[PDB]
Amino acid sequence: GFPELKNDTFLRAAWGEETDYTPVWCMRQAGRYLPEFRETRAAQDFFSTCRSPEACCELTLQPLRRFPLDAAIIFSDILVVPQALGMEVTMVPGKGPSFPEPLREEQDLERLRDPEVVASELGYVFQAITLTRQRLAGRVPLIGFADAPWTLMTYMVEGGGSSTMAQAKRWLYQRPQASHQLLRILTDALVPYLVGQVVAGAQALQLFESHAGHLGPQLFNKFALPYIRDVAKQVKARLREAGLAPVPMIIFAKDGHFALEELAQAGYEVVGLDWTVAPKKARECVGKTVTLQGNLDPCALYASEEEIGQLVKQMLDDFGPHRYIANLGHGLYPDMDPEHVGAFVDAVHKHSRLLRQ
Amino acid sequence: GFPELKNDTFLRAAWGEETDYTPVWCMRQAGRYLPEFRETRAAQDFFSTCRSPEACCELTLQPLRRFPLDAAIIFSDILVVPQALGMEVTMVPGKGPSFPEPLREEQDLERLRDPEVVASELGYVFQAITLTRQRLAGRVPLIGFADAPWTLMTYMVEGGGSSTMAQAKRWLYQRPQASHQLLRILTDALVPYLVGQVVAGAQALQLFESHAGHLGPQLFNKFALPYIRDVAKQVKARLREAGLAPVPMIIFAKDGHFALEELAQAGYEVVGLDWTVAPKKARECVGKTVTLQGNLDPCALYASEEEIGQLVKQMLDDFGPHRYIANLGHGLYPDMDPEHVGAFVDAVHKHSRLLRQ
Repeated sequence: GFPELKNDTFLRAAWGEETDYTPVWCMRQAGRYLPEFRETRAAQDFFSTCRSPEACCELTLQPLRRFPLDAAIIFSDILVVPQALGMEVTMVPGKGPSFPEPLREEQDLERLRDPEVVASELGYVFQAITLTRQRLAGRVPLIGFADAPWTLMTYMVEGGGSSTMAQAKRWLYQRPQASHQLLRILTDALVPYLVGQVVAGAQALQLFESHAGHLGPQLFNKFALPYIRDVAKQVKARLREAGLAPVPMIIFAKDGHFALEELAQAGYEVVGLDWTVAPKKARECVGKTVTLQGNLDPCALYASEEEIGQLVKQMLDDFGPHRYIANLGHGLYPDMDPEHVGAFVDAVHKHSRLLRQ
Repeated sequence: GFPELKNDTFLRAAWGEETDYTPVWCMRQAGRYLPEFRETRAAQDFFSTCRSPEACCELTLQPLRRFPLDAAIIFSDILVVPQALGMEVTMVPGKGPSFPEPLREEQDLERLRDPEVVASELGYVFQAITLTRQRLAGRVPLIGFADAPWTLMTYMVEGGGSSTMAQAKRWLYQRPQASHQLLRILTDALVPYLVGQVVAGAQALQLFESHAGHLGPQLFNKFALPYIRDVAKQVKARLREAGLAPVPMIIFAKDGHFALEELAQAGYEVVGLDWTVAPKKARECVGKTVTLQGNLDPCALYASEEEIGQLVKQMLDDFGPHRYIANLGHGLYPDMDPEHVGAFVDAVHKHSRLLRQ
């Protein structure tokens, strides 16, 4: 009972269909680079301007008012799942995302909630999604998301960010059993959460495995890949059993060049790429079945609008007009110029049509 | 006029020759993971326990007293080159390596010294090298080192570490000319520095391009690769003109999977790999000419000595007995067990002989 979708270019490309042009969207399009974002976010603390459906809906809609993006992604904050599981967050302006009491011992797993009750704890996210879907009025598709089990585990064990994930990786090597237990708890919480996002109106889903690069092939296949596979399988199955139409799913493993081949067979329609992987090589690695979501170096946007058009043109030529969704190689940075984000969007649209005509 | 080398297994493998076993050494073998390292380092501040030849020689020799490593690498601190160029460092216990006044504007380049005078400013490093070469008494070869131009530039512009190198990368996109100027200054300082290390007794050289991964293929080929090539070319030429025998050179580009092919043709005998690149794929990328220095996940050392032996065995089987030097995928971490470092070293020696016998 939602408005009928008008522009579905993003969904068609996601399923691997040919389109009149290449659809484009930016990770963190609703981000600090936009002045209006900081103002709206300054209403209250992080987990308050997030817990308000109208607030999250507004943040989601903001970039679309500036740029003709081909998709919207629900605005939401990282640590919502770990939080819903029972962990306390202390979001400060300096550090950012943080758990004052991280999981360090196996016994620490006992304070976590049964993953089966997480969905009911995240009802505010579902409300924001429905509201955003209603307010979008079918302009473009709405993407729901969550972080992958391993990446969520790194936040829970590290307590925040890290350049090595040494504490989390120590868990993998020293506490393999406890690690698998935690990764399973995280998977059982993500499935109902992601399913709930689709039920609330999400028309696509992206799983962010942001800290994939810290693991090598072996650890990744052992602790990250199995759960990345389980999420897609279980989400699709539950959607079908509920009478709903599965949505296209995207797996993004930042710095996961070494896993591109496994990921193309992990049950996801789209495989997101970071900017370090050359488009053509990525095409080789993934094959010819899956859709590639595509990697401009976010920092490339620091260059002039003219230089951006040329870098975008070259990026499009490498990817080819088939099975491709333009995007950056990572989220937008806080100090980037909104005008340059517009140039990126306009360049993808202009050149993708030329690459066809 | 130095002692004749007894164990040259490391040098022979570096040149691509067959050896009775696989030589092994660890980046940061002289590091905080060793109690004796912290004590010696606690004599004075960072740039004082470094500026003392006997102190640096001692730090270099410490790991060799514990483990039968096949090479020693001179102990030295990152920021020595930028420092010798005229930048002030404020090494604190919490943050670590830091420049309170980073380069931000093009005009900031004027306060730098002529790269031609840097070698004379780094004489203390040369003295420590000669002293260490004398004290080693030809046990194993002595490796000299420096950081690559781009990586040194990131420290100078960022002022320290960063997860994105956004300020440094902004220089590449917004100030391409100034960036090339800085990268050239850094190259003209590194060549005489590295040449000086060989003149002082270094029997091999490793260039660390630690922040390679932040760049994608395009930026890397534009701002990092040219200078990585210039360093090896110029160092070899100057050594020859001086009547000295060139030493084997190693290029290590952490997170530089995308550049393995270019690097194997950059004029270096050895190409170091991080732990995210599968050995076999690295072999494909680099070819059959160059030697590969090999990548165990440093965190793997958190596993039991038994698990370490097995991971080492598998690593050796993938690399193959030819053109290979065992090592970790990155430097050792401060909280690692010295006993586990010994297990790694012993495992490489044991299995490499079995892989041959």
